Amino acid sequence: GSMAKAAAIGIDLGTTYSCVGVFQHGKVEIIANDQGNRTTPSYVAFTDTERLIGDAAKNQVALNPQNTVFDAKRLIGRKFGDPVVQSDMKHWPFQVINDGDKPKVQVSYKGETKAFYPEEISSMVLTKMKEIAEAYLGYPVTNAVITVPAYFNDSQRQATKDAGVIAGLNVLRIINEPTAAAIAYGLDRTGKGERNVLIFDLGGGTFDVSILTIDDGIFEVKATAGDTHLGGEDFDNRLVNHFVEEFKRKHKKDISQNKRAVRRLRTACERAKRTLSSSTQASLEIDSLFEGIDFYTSITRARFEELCSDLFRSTLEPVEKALRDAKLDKAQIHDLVLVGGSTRIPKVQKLLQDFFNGRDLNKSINPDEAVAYGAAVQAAILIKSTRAAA
Ligand SMILES: Nc1ncnc2c1nc(Br)n2[C@@H]1O[C@H](CO)[C@@H](O)[C@H]1O
Ligand SMILES: [Mg+2]
Repeated sequence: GSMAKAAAIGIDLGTTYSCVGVFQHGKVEIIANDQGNRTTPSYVAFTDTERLIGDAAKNQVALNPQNTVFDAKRLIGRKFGDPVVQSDMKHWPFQVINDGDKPKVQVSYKGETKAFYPEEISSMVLTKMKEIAEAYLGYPVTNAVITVPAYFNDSQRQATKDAGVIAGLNVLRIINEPTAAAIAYGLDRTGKGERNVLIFDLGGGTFDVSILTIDDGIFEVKATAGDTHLGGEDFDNRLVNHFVEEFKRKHKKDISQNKRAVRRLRTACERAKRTLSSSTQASLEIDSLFEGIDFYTSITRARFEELCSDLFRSTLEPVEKALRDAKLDKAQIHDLVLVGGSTRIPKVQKLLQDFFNGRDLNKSINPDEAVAYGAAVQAAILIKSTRAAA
């Protein structure tokens, strides 16, 4: 009579990392890619012979900086003249060109100079997330919910849908990232009455705070605040500067001019930073870092906390601003939700908990997975086609 329907997927199309989930058997499965990773870098690389997407693109970035594209989400739906675009271009090793006041990324690919619109690069990331899902389900996937930041305008939302259409996905809906994180915790299933929810989203490069009101499952965005110059990469930079100084003291050598040594140092720092979220100390062990000198050292969580102390405290300024904009007091917030890998930092959790007078933080769903989790819950709801009984 009626063939079984394929599952719909939920995609968190992130600035630095993307995540895909599917709701089946009353639960969400976050789908790992073929290298066993539950999140996939939003990177696309171009060579004379291949186009690489995800981990394969990010793993070859050091020697191919001009032809490895990342951060397309910062360009999507924006004009070339937009002041945000002009400032961001100074930090990118790839070329951004002007095509009718619309930015395009220009690379060497298969023997030619090729330019792509940001939605075309995002469609390549979406094609990889669709293939990750089809490898797990064992059949072709058509339907998806894709998330966007709450501050995205109409042009940014339409370009995200366009990226989905290019990838061969039927876009069921574009939903806000803070709404998806709230849905992940079932905060829209608590029945009658108003609930105020604060979403605290600390990413690789930016920080976003959102205040939502939920009434009978209806979401209203009350306030958004944040810091475009605060993320995980700033904490990595503080460790980098600390270890460059430490090498100077110990071996009387300045390593800061050998890109390879700095890159090996930063890669090691990011991993030490992750270890410090679970351990009270972490070792750093690099062989022949500079002039054949082995760099074997350690860092305590207390020293790391001191190195980033001002940056961690500054996350509370957009929280107070969002609360003023929403015209609410901190005691009036019913639920606190953590989003982003950087929220695993114990000190970040402690500062926010202390600000909300000891309140529990919702962090049981991996913070780097909560947005895709909620998007997958919504995708399964949107494809239901139940006919009422008499
Ligand atoms: N356990 C963790 N503790 C501290 N930081 C983390 C952790 N896991 C992730 Br993921 N991150 C950071 O989150 C950002 C995501 O773009 C990057 O800066 C990652 O370094
Ligand atoms: Mg995100």
